[PDB]
Amino acid sequence: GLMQFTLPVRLCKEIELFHFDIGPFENMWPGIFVYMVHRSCGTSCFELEKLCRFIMSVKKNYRRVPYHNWKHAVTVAHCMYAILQNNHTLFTDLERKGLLIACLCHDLDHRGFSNSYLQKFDHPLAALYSTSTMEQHHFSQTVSILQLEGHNIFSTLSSSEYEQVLEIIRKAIIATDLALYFGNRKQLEEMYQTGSLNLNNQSHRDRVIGLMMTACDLCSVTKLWPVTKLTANDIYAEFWAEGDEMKKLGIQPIPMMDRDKKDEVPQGQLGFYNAVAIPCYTTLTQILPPTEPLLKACRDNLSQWEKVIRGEE
Ligand SMILES: CC(=O)Nc1nc2cc(NC(=O)c3c(C(=O)N4CCC4)cnn3C)ccc2s1
Ligand SMILES: [Mg+2]
Ligand SMILES: [Zn+2]
Repeated sequence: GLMQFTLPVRLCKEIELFHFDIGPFENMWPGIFVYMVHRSCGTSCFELEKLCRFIMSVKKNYRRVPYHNWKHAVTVAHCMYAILQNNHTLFTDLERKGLLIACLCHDLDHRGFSNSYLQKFDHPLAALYSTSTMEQHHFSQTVSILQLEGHNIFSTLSSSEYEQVLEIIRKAIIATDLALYFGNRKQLEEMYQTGSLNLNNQSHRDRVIGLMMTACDLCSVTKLWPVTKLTANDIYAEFWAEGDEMKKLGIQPIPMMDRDKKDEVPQGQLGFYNAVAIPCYTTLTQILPPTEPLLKACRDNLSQWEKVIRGEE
């Protein structure tokens, strides 16, 4: 009832900014998340005891991989918190509840390998889920944890509201499959430029939440340069391990995944900013103008990768 989470002053101010970094203190991350839920959603949204038990079971089901870990989950949830806080009136009660949970859960039980690697390995999950393999797995783990004893944070919702929130979470988690992003963003780009984008149209809201999910998921490219650059090392630590596992299956990995091609990382980042990141934050900014700081920070980081190529660092 009367129990608020409060943070130290620097975190209390910086957490509202898009480029906030959650810090190296793992034990403070549950508190930062509950803080965000309380301000994004209400202190009434969830029973504290149930939400705490849920967060700790979610944490326990993230693995100790270099990038797709608990720290990525909380980071992606913080970006969603900053989008929601800058767009107060655009989103429903169920959406505010569902989307922070979706973000915390979106990579549950990730092993550090792409959908492609599971399909080439012939992983059991690639028979159970023929597309968006890992994302259907993450949603499955989310429903699992929701059904543990004392972990139902949506218990106060009706049957039909519960079903709507699990459908928000399902679509939001599926949308983090970057293979689906290209087409989603093209459709949003055409819809916004013919002026047919309508936020009372459920299929349209769905697409706009999908693009938010991509934006939050990629938000390492919207941080201050030293955070962006050190995160990129964790991302490539995973990619290069996948490359090694590809070579164990007798397959030349794509260069993105080949550690022998470490030299090509700056040019690889240019391709990624130009083909994915910049277009993502561009279309997001057209639909939700107060998200422009993510586009600005992404452009600042592309310019830093351009300097790495020109040997100015
Ligand atoms: C020599 C050469 O081609 N290097 C290349 N590097 C890349 C890097 C990316 N992608 C990324 O760098 C990335 C992702 C990303 O794709 N994710 C999938 C799971 C997180 C999320 N954030 N960031 C920065 C894509 C294509 C290429 S080709
Ligand atoms: Mg993922
Ligand atoms: Zn992710």
